[PDB]
Amino acid sequence: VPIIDLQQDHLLIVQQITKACQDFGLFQVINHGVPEKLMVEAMEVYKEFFALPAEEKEKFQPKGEPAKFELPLEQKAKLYVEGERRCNEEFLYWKDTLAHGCYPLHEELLNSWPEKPPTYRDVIAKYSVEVRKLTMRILDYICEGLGLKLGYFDNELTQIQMLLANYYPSCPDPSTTIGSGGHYDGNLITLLQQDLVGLQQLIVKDDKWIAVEPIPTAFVVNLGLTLKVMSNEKFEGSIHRVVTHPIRNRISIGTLIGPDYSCTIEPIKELISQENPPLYKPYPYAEFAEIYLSDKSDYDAGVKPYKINQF
Ligand SMILES: O=C(O)CCC(=O)C(=O)O
Ligand code: NA
Ligand code: NI
Ligand SMILES: [Sr+2]
Ligand SMILES: [Sr+2]
Repeated sequence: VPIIDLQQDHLLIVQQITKACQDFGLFQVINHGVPEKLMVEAMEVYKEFFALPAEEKEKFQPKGEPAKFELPLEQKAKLYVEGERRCNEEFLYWKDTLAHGCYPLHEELLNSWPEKPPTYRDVIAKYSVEVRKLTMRILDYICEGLGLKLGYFDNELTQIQMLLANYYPSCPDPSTTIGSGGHYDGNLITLLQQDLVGLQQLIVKDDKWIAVEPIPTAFVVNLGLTLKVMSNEKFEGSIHRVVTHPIRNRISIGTLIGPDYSCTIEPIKELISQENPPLYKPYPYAEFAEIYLSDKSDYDAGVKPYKINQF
């Protein structure tokens, strides 16, 4: 798993990011310019949030129950559950996610965010601005690696910025060791902050799941299915999963950037050529999203209906 220092020479960064995108669809970045103090404060906010009493968490349960990952995927803050498991043949546990949009930060959106812990809005608004800035920088390195003009993705293709704070209860003897099953992210690009082992990447060419080392001040970058399609498979998407920790409750902070639901997705036209014919026909992001969220029969079930020029 490449670890890319963003204070190296510009051209080296472009070259290393491009190779990682071609080879794996996942890499880590260090010396990335986001304040370490802000990364630590954001993790502390989520530790404090997930430790709040059940009565506080009811504020994020629409109509009194957790949300599910199904359309419409709203931007107002909600608690989501998934993946029920049995621990020690005794207690049930699940994967909890607090998720909300971040951009644009409309007053109506901000007022859906937690107000306890009391530093939530200040810390997480600052965090979201910094992580978006880093994401857009990485997308520009990707533009240069693909041969596209800088700023290609600075439009409706990055209109949605979802923050997903995941909480994985520990279990030493779980019904299943996987707390989050293997998936591609459906969006364009994701930045993930972690501080505890559990994230693994599927090396498809080697049919092997390998650890993504936790570096608490780094960001893990993983390319989503939308970028796999837009790059016409010149870049890989990342298939990744999370293993429940035996001892510690694990928290990760994901920033998932991607298109609006009114967007049409297709391979970037300027890169298509006679020897690089399009491998997907254009499709509505919202129709893709419905399939992506519903059909788990294959990792790329969401885009299978749109594949073309298959040989
Ligand atoms: O918890 C993690 O490290 C991964 C989270 C993830 O893959 C997701 O939310 O899409
Ligand atoms: Na625990
Ligand atoms: Ni993911
Ligand atoms: Sr409830
Ligand atoms: Sr092998």
